[PDB]
Amino acid sequence: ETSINVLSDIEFTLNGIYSTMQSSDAYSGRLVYYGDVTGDDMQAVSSTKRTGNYYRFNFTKDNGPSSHWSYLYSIIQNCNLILMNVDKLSIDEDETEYKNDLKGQALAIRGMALFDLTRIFGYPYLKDNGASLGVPIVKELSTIDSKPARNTVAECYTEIISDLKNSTELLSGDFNKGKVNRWAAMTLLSRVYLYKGEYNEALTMAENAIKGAEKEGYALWTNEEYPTAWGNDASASNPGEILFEIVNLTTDSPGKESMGYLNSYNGYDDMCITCSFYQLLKKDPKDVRLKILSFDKKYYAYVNKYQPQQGENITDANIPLIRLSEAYLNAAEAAVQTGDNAKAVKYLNSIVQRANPENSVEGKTLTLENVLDERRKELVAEGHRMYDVIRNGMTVKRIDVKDSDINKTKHNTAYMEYDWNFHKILLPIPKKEMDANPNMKQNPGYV
Ligand SMILES: [Ca+2]
Repeated sequence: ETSINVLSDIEFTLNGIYSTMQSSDAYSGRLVYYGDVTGDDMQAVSSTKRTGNYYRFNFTKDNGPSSHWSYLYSIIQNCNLILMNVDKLSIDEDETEYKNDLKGQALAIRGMALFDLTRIFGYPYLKDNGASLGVPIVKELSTIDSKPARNTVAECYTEIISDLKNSTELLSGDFNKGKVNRWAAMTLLSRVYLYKGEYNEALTMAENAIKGAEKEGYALWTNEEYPTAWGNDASASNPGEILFEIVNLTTDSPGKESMGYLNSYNGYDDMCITCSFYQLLKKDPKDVRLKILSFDKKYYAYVNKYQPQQGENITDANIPLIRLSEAYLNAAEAAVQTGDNAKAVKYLNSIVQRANPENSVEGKTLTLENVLDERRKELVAEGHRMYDVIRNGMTVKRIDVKDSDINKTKHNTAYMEYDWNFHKILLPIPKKEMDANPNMKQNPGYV
């Protein structure tokens, strides 16, 4: 009289999880754009745009969004459902790998979801070695009586790393369209290690993610492919470089609040690049990433990474959530941070030279800032920038510079410079949670 009796129930539960992740309130929108419009390289096009209140840090405890919280905990609950049951199922010898991968998917997803909750609602690990409040670690199934208190950021990372590490030992390395695989999980785990300052472990995981994905036939998009590769429909025979893709379909659409519709002047004209980022990017006019900018006349430049597949509306563009390019940048960062310049130059040069083969960082003693300056060009509109500055104890500095190629783009915010002491880099705990859970403590500066 329960929901998991046979393996296919696990597959059904995973399908539900991926369908939840596809929402524009989850990984087809809000969970992606958060780290861009709270940074320095993208902004809301106006205060009344969907991204406006995030860009302006305009939320209060009384009006803050609840979707990040609800969607991620929904996902975690179904992962728990799988994880509490999957090992009890008796299966055939020849279903073992398949079952191991299903369990690995659930573990990777739980780690991802708890990582997102922790970075959204808790101060960065390296501020105080995870001493601040993260969120509740929920590993079983909720009932009406469940009223957990927030664990620490450190405790959360313990769980995040444990789930992801274990997933890397269970997940298949095969191409798996719209699903998490070994190389995607290793790449995320490398990111999680960087945020924690575990650079040796970050480096090992990024390097192995690359070696494994490339043996499997994934490859960085060439300079020639880059401008249009985003609209390809990858397959096992042509994987491209996306290691985990959110698949959106004409017949299964996330709607007009998706990245595809927000990042387009044919959509909601919602979020664009800042002038300072345009000026940084165009310092090298042969940088191939200039070719994924879509200009609304001479007013705004949108990041045209959410390219619909053939026949589709921009609404149903897939989300390139984890890319091989990030494993390269993670390895570069971890190399710098462990004092291996040779290795940093090796990995960084692959990104640099794909953007423009006439450039090289050979002969440079690479700095963290050098690596992050490449990373911001590569990962613009994919949800990284604010976190990457803030996690490193750096100050986000919005620059009010003008450019005549994008002459309507200008900052419009009270908040131009901020670091990990700014209380609004964290969303407040949603009111519905505060109202329903008396063991829930609000983030500082809000109450
Ligand atoms: Ca699509």
